[PDB]
Amino acid sequence: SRLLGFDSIPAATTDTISLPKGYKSSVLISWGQPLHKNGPAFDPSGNGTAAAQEVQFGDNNDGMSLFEFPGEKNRALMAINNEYTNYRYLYPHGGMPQSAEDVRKALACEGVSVIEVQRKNGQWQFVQGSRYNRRIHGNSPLRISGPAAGHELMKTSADKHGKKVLGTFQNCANGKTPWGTYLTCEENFTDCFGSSNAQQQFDPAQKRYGVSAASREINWHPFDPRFDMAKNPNELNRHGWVVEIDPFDPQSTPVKRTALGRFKHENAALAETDDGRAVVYMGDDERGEFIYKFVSRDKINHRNAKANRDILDHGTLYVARFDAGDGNPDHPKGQGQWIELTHGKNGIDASSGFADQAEVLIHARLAASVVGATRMDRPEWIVVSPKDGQVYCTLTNNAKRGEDGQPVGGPNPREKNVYGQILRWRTDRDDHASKTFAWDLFVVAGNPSVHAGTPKGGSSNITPQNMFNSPDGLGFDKAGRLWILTDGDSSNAGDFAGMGNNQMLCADPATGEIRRFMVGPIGCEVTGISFSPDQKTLFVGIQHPGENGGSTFPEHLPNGKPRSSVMAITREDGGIVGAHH
Ligand SMILES: Nc1ncnc2c1ncn2[C@@H]1O[C@H](COP(=O)(O)OP(=O)(O)CP(=O)(O)O)[C@@H](O)[C@H]1O
Ligand SMILES: [Ca+2]
Ligand SMILES: [Ca+2]
Ligand SMILES: [Ca+2]
Repeated sequence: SRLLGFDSIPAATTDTISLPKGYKSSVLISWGQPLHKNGPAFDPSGNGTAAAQEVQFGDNNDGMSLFEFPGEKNRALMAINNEYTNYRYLYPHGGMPQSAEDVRKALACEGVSVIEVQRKNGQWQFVQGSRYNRRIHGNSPLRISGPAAGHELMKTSADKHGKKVLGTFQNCANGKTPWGTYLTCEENFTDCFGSSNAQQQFDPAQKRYGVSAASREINWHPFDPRFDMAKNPNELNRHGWVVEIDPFDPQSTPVKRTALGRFKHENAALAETDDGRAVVYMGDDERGEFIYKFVSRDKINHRNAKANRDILDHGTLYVARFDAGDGNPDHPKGQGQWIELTHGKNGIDASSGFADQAEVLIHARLAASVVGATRMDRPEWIVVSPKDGQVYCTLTNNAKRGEDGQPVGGPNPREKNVYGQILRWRTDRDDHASKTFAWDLFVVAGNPSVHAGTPKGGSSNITPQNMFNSPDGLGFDKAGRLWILTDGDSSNAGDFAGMGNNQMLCADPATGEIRRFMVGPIGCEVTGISFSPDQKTLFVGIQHPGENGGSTFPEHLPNGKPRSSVMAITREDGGIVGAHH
């Protein structure tokens, strides 16, 4: 292969980072790192405070973007998401929150960490004390904008006007705008709400989003009533949005962009129409949910960044329908379309339960079902190829495929999907404004060693040497290599025998060839990806190392606490990551 310059490495089960020959890794930052001058040091005992966590690098680092510092090639900002927290390591008691202070500590773990990095002697390093360093957390005051801003369904007792919300949490993956802003995505936000009333009666919209009275083992609602649906039901509507952050302004207020819809947002892939308008592809990560696309009203003003302040507040939100395709078992392919989610069109009106456009966006999932969007196998990250504009999306898995309502077909070709697949689409005329597209499955993951010759053996570009499961993250480098990050079953047994720990692989889009590049430590998942502008440093996140107690990564101190870290991957020879030596 032209694009793949290294030799595929074996699967590993070790509590370390395994890379190919000539590559090295270094810790950039880890959960608990104080961001500010003379900031509180990380407390390994779990006795660190909530206020200290609001000024320290958050937990379970996930999606991230690197931003070129104008006029300074040896400086950059990185905006990094903090998705959730690991109670076993967060509290000394290692269990459920037991107080309001414990609840505040967990909300402090989530959100975004903006940091400055500098290049010293060729290596990028975290800059503690930088004026750009900032924590945006679960209690940070944010702004609401777009068509749903100020609506009755967005009003609460604490916020009577429906334009101010406390925080961003469950921050999964990201977007990087061409106008120098960061998009952070609220994914499993519903897990954080419960009800003091166990017999709480939830309405269709709330049930469709998956809220429960018990919460999903988070339990903030018994101590913080903002999360208690019996007391603040509409707080559920003020989360599950795409939030826009300016990393270059530490005194700016982030904005929830309600025109991009409300759902369990994984990431946001930027593109541009041939007439210059912003396009944002977006996945809703839940079994049988949809793939969306937002197109801005206005053209991107590339020459004046601040002229695009309100670009994501005006446009059209669409949802995907995929046809049955040709049924080819190794490489199925077909056509699809984008259906508009606008009040008054496609049977979206008072009769189907939408009084206005704000309701269409607050209840995007319900509006997408009305227009007949295709139910998918957990859409996770999306990426647009920088060389030809083809779009790639992971469908991580779907153990419910084949059950009543989720039939087997087109881009979801297997029942009880434990491995996943990567879906590709080419927009018509290579214009991102087109309402139709050709689709194909770039890869169908599987285990050819244990299920040779069957659908569970995967597509032909999966071999016993490169096999993996549950692809989640994706990233392109400038050369056009596709980097696949996994968040799967690390048992290394049964269906996953020979797969080992979670990994990162590299693929050639034109050939379909895939090669294992990295293996992560015990109990982690590999998520988050950014490159230095020169492509000589690949930054990757290691999330929840030792989630089931088998890790001391990265420090490996005696009886050590494992810490979610951001890693800097480089070549000893100083060359471009993934390229030939
Ligand atoms: N009690 C429950 N009821 C319903 N859905 C649940 C659930 N527990 C987890 N899920 C969902 O089932 C899927 C698989 O769970 P899991 O936590 O293993 O996935 P994940 O590790 O892929 C989360 P992420 O999307 O952040 O990577 C996810 O979409 C998760 O949100
Ligand atoms: Ca993910
Ligand atoms: Ca996942
Ligand atoms: Ca995960």
